[PDB]
Amino acid sequence: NIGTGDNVLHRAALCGIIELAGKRAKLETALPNFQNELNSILELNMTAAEPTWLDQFRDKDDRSKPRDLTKQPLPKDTNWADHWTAWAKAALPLLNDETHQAKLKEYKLAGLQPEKLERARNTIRRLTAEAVAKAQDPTVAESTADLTTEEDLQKQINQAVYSKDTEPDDDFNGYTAFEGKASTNRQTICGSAVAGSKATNAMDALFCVCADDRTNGADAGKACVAGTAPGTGWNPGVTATPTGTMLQKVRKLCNTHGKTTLSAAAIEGRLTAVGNLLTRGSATSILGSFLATDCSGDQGSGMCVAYTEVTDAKGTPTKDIPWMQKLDSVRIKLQKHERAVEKLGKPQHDLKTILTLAKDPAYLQL
Amino acid sequence: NIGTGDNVLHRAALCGIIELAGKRAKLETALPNFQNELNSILELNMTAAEPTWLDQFRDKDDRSKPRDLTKQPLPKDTNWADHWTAWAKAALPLLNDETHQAKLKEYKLAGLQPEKLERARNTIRRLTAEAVAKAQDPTVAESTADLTTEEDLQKQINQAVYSKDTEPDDDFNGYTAFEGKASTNRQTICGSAVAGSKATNAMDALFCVCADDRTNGADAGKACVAGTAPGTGWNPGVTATPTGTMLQKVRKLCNTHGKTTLSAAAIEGRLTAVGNLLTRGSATSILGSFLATDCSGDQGSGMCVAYTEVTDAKGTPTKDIPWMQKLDSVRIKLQKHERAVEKLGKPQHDLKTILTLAKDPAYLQL
Amino acid sequence: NIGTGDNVLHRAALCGIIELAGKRAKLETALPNFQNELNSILELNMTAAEPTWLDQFRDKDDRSKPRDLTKQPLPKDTNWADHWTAWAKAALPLLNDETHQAKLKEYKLAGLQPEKLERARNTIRRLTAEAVAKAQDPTVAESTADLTTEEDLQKQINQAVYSKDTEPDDDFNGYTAFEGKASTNRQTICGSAVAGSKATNAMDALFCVCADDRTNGADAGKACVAGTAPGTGWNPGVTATPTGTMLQKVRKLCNTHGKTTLSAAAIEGRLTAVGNLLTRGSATSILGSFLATDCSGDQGSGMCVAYTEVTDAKGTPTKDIPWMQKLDSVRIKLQKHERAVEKLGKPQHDLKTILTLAKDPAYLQL
Ligand SMILES: *[C@@H]1O[C@H](CO)[C@@H](O[C@@H]2O[C@H](CO)[C@@H](O[C@@H]3O[C@H](CO[C@H]4O[C@H](CO)[C@@H](O)[C@H](O)[C@@H]4O)[C@@H](O)[C@H](O[C@H]4O[C@H](CO)[C@@H](O)[C@H](O)[C@@H]4O[C@H]4O[C@H](CO)[C@@H](O)[C@H](O)[C@@H]4O)[C@@H]3O)[C@H](O)[C@H]2NC(C)=O)[C@H](O)[C@H]1NC(C)=O
Ligand SMILES: *[C@@H]1O[C@H](CO)[C@@H](O[C@@H]2O[C@H](CO)[C@@H](O[C@@H]3O[C@H](CO[C@H]4O[C@H](CO)[C@@H](O)[C@H](O)[C@@H]4O)[C@@H](O)[C@H](O[C@H]4O[C@H](CO)[C@@H](O)[C@H](O)[C@@H]4O[C@H]4O[C@H](CO)[C@@H](O)[C@H](O)[C@@H]4O)[C@@H]3O)[C@H](O)[C@H]2NC(C)=O)[C@H](O)[C@H]1NC(C)=O
Ligand SMILES: *[C@@H]1O[C@H](CO)[C@@H](O[C@@H]2O[C@H](CO)[C@@H](O[C@@H]3O[C@H](CO[C@H]4O[C@H](CO)[C@@H](O)[C@H](O)[C@@H]4O)[C@@H](O)[C@H](O[C@H]4O[C@H](CO)[C@@H](O)[C@H](O)[C@@H]4O[C@H]4O[C@H](CO)[C@@H](O)[C@H](O)[C@@H]4O)[C@@H]3O)[C@H](O)[C@H]2NC(C)=O)[C@H](O)[C@H]1NC(C)=O
Ligand SMILES: *[C@H]1O[C@H](CO)[C@@H](O)[C@H](O)[C@H]1O
Ligand SMILES: *[C@H]1O[C@H](CO)[C@@H](O)[C@H](O)[C@H]1O
Ligand SMILES: *[C@H]1O[C@H](CO)[C@@H](O)[C@H](O)[C@H]1O
Repeated sequence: NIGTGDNVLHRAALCGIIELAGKRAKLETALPNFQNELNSILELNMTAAEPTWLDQFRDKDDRSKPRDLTKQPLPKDTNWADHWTAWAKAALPLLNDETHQAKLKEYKLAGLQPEKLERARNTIRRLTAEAVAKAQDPTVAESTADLTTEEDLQKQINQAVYSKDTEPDDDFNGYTAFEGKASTNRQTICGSAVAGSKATNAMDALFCVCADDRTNGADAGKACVAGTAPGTGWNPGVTATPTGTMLQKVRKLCNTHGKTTLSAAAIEGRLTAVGNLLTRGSATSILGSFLATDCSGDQGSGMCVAYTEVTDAKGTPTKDIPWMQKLDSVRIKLQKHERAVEKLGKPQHDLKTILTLAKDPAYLQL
Repeated sequence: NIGTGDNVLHRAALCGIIELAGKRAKLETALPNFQNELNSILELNMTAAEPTWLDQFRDKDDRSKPRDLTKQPLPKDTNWADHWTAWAKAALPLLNDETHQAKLKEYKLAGLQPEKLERARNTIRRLTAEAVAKAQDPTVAESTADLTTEEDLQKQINQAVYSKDTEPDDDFNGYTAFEGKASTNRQTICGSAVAGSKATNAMDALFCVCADDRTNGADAGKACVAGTAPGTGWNPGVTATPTGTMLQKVRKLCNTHGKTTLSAAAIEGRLTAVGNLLTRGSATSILGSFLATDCSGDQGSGMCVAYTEVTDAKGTPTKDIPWMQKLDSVRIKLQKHERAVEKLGKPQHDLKTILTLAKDPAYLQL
Repeated sequence: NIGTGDNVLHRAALCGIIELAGKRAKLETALPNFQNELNSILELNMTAAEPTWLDQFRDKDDRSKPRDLTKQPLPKDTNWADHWTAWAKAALPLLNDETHQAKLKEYKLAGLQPEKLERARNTIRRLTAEAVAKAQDPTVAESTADLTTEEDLQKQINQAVYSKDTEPDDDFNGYTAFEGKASTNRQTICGSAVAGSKATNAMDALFCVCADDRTNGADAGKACVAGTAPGTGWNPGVTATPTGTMLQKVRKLCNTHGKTTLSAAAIEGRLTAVGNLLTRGSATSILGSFLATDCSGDQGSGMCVAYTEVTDAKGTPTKDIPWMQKLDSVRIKLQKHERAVEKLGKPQHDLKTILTLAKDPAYLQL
C-alpha cells in the first residue's frame, strides 16, 4: 500500500520545476555591452578630425549648436545620410570648444602640433574603421538577437508551472486549479491506467501527486511528507476543485525561498528528472506511486498523475506534454543566449584593445 | 518484499542511458566553418593582383585555361610549390576576363584606376596575410582535430547500450542478449552478493533490473511498471536467453521516441545517476532492489543486476565497468568538441571583419 | 517500517557529495598561458631594435652584462622606469652577440641588410604594441583574477564534507564526528520533527542517514545497503560519538576510488539532488526515510538527519545550510573560472597570430 514518503522521489523532481517559477530564475550571465567603448572610439575619431570636418556638424548661425538637416540638407552627392546619426552623436559634445579641448586631453591628443596630429589622425581613422567592422559585424547583431531577457524567460517558466505570466500569491488569487475542469472524484481529476489527468501545468500535477484528501490522511496522503500530512481538506468527491489554501499546502513542500542560476544544462537536468520518472504503459504514463487501477489517492490505488500524451509506444515529454515543451523552450532559448554571450566577448575585448592603442601617442605616430 | 514500482528509480536512471541510443543523440552545436570567408579573401587578393601575377596561373597557349605544372614547371628558385594549390584555386574563375571584371565589381574594386588599385592592393595583401595567419593557426587545426562527428558519437553510444554499432530493431534482429552466455537461471544471469552478471551492456542490465518472468508476474515482476507487468514470458530456468520480443517489452519502458542534445554535462549527469545507485558491498555492487542472496527475480531476493568490477573497496564505474567507460569516453570527446567550437568562432568573426574591410574602398585607400 | 534499501535514493545523493572530496575533484580545464608567446614577441622586438637601443641595456664597463640601475640610473626625463623590467628581460640573452645572431636567425631576421631591417622594424614595433595591448588588457588580468586553483577548490570541498582542509584517512585520524557534540541517543544526534541534528558537514549527515546501530541491524540499519548491514557497532545510547572505524563503514558505501571533472554544472546538479530531497515540515526538514517522531534509527521512526535551517516556511540550502553553502561557493567560483578560461583563449590565439606574422619576412616588408 502507498504510505509515508513513497512519493519523495517524484516530489523532488516536481519541486525542481516549481522552484524555478516566480522571479527566482536568474540570468546571472550579465552581458558584453561594448557600446561605451565603440562610442568613445567614434568620439576620439571626431576629436582628432580636421576642423572643417567637425564644422559640417555645426549650425551655420550658432556654431555651438548641431546642424539641422532641414535647414542645411546633407548633399545628395555624398553618403553622409548613411552615417550622420553616429557622426552627429560623436560631434555633439565637441561643438563646445572647451569640451573639445577637454576631450583632446582625455584621449592624449592635446600635446600634438598640427603635422603630428595629421599623422596620428591616419592611424585613428584606420583603428576606428576596424572597430566599426568588428562591432557592426552582422554576426554581432546575430548574437545580440539571440540575447534573451530574464523577464521573458521568467514569464515562460510561470506559464509551464501555473499557466500564468506570474506566480500566484500564497492564497492563489486569480488562479483556478485544473483550469476549472476538475469534476467527479480524484481519479477523474488525476487520471488512471486508461485516462489522462485534467492538469495542464506542473503545479496541478504536483497537487495530484502530493495532496492528501479527506479519505487518505492516515496513509497515502503522507506520500510526499514525513510525519504530518499536508492537511489540505480536499474533498474531490463532493467539491472537485481544490481551493487556493489547499494548493499552497502542497506548494510549500517546494523551495520558493531562494534563487536558481538559469542555464540550459540546469533546465535540461530538471526536465529529464521528471520525464524519465513517467512510467510508460499501454494507454497512459504515470508520474507517482501507482499500485492499481487509477490515481484515486486510495492507498491500494495510486498517488499520481497520468498522461495520455506519452505511452510505451509514442511520445516524448519535451514535445508532446505541453507544460514540459514550454520549459524545453526555455532551455533552447538559454542555449542560444549562452552562445551569444560567449561570441560577444570577442568584440568587447577587441574594442578595449583599440581604445588602448588609440590613446597611446607613441603607437599613433608609429 | 519487492513489488510494484520498487525499481522506478533504477529504471529512470537506465532509461536515461537507453534514450541516448539509436540516432537520437544529436550534435546541435553546428560548426564555425570559415572556409567560405577565407576563400573569398584569397580570391579578392588574386582579383586585385597585378595582371602579370594572375598571368602566372594561365596556360601559355590558351590564356583562359589553368597552367599545367608538367608543361610549365614552377621555378625551383621560388617557394611557389608551397602555395600553388590555394593560389590556383583563387585564380581559376578569374582566368575568364568577364568573370574577373564581375569579381572586381563584387569586391568593390571596379571603380579603381591603376594608381588607386595599386594603393588598395597594398592593404589587401596585408589583410590577406593576416587572414591566413589567423585561420591557418596551428591552434585552429588543433581545434578542428577535436571536432567530433554525430555518427562517431552515435556509434559509441550504441556500443555502450547494445555492444553494436547500431540500435537493434523492434524484433532485436541480429542481437543476442548477454552475448550468448546466459545460462542456468535468473540469478546466474543477473548476479548476486558474490557473483557478477552476464550482462555486458546497458540494455541487458536494464533487462535484469526490469524484466518479469514466469514466476514473478504477480509481485516482483512489476518492479519497473505501474498496473500491468511487461509480460516477457521469460523462463530462464528452462531457456536462459530471452528472445527479442522479450527484450523489446522492457525497452519500451524507455523513451525511444525523441531526441537528446549531446553535451558533456548531459552525459555526465546520466552516468552519475547510474553509478551512485550502485549499492557497494564486499564482493559485488548491486543496481536495483535487493533484499537477500541474489538477483533471482524472487520478491524475497532481488530485481537487480550485480557487478564485481566495483565494490566497497575498489572501482569507479567510468573506468572499471566497460559499458560505462564507453559512455564516459563520449563525454570526454564532447568536452573537447565544445571547447573547439568556442575557439573556432574567433577566426570566424575575424575573417568576416577582414572581408568587410577588404570590400570597403575608403578603408583600402586609408 | 524502514527496511533494506529504503535510503538508496538519499545515499546516492549524499555519496555524490562525498565522492568530490579528498583530491578527487579535478580542474581539467588547464589554462590559456600566453606568456611564452608575449615574451617571444618582446624578445623579437628587442632583437630587431637599433643597436644603440639594445646598448641602453648594457653595463658601461662589460658590454656583455646587464645595466645596473644604481650604477647607471634611468634618466628622469624618460618613462623608461615604467617599462624597464620587461625590456631588460627581453634584452638579457641578446647582450651575448652570438645569442643575438642566433635569435636573429630564429626570428627570420638574419637575411636582412640594414635598410630592409629598418622597414621590418617598423612593422615589428607596431605588432609588438598590439600584442601588449591585447595581453595587458585590464580584462585579461580580470579573467586571470577569476582563475581558481584545484588546491583551493579541493580545500573548500573537504570543508563542506568533513569540516577539515583534507579528507580524513581510513581510520578518521584527527577527526571527531559531530564536532564532539554528540550526546544522549541517536535521535538527539540526528534530529527529529522538532529539533535539528548535531551534524555540521556532509559526512556526519550521511552517517545519520546510513549507519546501522546496536538495535537495528536486522531491519532499519540496512536502509542504505543490500544484503549485509554496515556493521558499525554504534551504540549511541551509551557512547554517543561514533569511532573512526564506524564512520569508515559508512563512507565506504561511496565512490572514493575515482575522480570527478570539476564544473559548475556538476556541482549544481549534486547540490540540487540533496536539497530537493529535504522533506520540508513545520519545524524541520528531513533527509532520509521518516515514518514517525524522530530520526532515532528505529524501523518505526526514521533513518534520517533533520535541519531547522529550512522548513516549509523558509530557507534555501545553498544559503542557510552551512555545508551546502560552502559547496555552492565552489560552484560560483567554478563558473567564473570557466568564463575566464574562455575569455583568455582570445589573447592566446591573437598572440600566436602576431608571432606568425612577425616571423614572416614578406609580411614585414609589406
Ligand atoms: C572618422 O573620421 C573621419 C574624418 O577624419 C571620417 O571620414 C569621413 O568619411 C566619410 C565617409 O567615408 C567621407 O565621406 C565622403 O565625403 C566626400 C566629400 O564630400 C564633400 O566634398 C565633395 C567634393 O567637393 C562634395 O561633392 C560633397 O557635396 C561634399 O561637400 C564625398 O565626396 C564622398 O561621397 C562619394 O563617395 C561615397 C563613398 O564613400 C559615395 O557613396 C558617394 O556617392 C560619393 O561618390 C561619388 O563621387 C565619387 C568621386 O570619387 C565617385 O567615384 C562615385 O562614383 C560617386 O560619383 C563621401 O561621402 C568624408 O569625406 C570623411 N571625412 C573627411 C574629412 O575625410 C570617418 O567617417 C570617421 N569614421 C567613422 C567610422 O565614423
Ligand atoms: C596575395 O597576392 C599577392 C600578389 O599581389 C601574392 O604575392 C606573391 O607572394 C609570393 C609568396 O610570398 C611571392 O613569391 C616570391 O616570388 C619571387 C619572384 O619569383 C619570380 O621572379 C624571380 C626573380 O626574377 C625569379 O627568380 C623566379 O623564378 C620567379 O620568376 C621569388 O623570388 C620569391 O622566392 C624567394 O623568396 C622565397 C621566400 O618568400 C624563398 O623561399 C625562395 O627560395 C626565394 O628566395 C631566394 O631569393 C631571395 C632573393 O631576395 C634570397 O634572399 C633567398 O635567400 C633565396 O636565394 C618568392 O617565391 C610573389 O612574388 C608574390 N607576388 C607578387 C606579384 O608580388 C600573395 O601570395 C597573395 N597572398 C596569399 C596569402 O595568397
Ligand atoms: C619595441 O622596441 C622599440 C625599439 O625599437 C621600443 O621603443 C622604445 O619605446 C620607448 C617607450 O615608448 C621610447 O621611450 C622614449 O625615449 C625617449 C628618448 O629618451 C632618450 O633621449 C632623450 C632625448 O635625447 C633624452 O632626453 C633621454 O634622457 C633619453 O636619453 C624619451 O624622450 C621619451 O620620453 C618622453 O616621452 C615619454 C612618453 O613616451 C614621457 O613619459 C617622457 O616624460 C618624455 O616626455 C617628455 O619629452 C617629450 C618630448 O617630445 C614631451 O612631449 C613631454 O611633454 C615630456 O616633456 C620616451 O621615454 C624609446 O625611445 C623607444 N626606443 C627607440 C629606440 O625608439 C619599444 O618600447 C618596444 N616595444 C615594447 C612593447 O616593449
Ligand atoms: C484504486 O485501486 C484500489 C485497489 O483496487 C481500489 O480499491 C480503488 O477503488 C481504486 O481507486
Ligand atoms: C533470493 O532470496 C530469497 C529469500 O531468501 C530466496 O527464497 C530465493 O531462493 C533467492 O533467490
Ligand atoms: C520513533 O518512532 C517510533 C514509532 O512511534 C517509536 O517507537 C520510537 O521510540 C521513535 O524513536
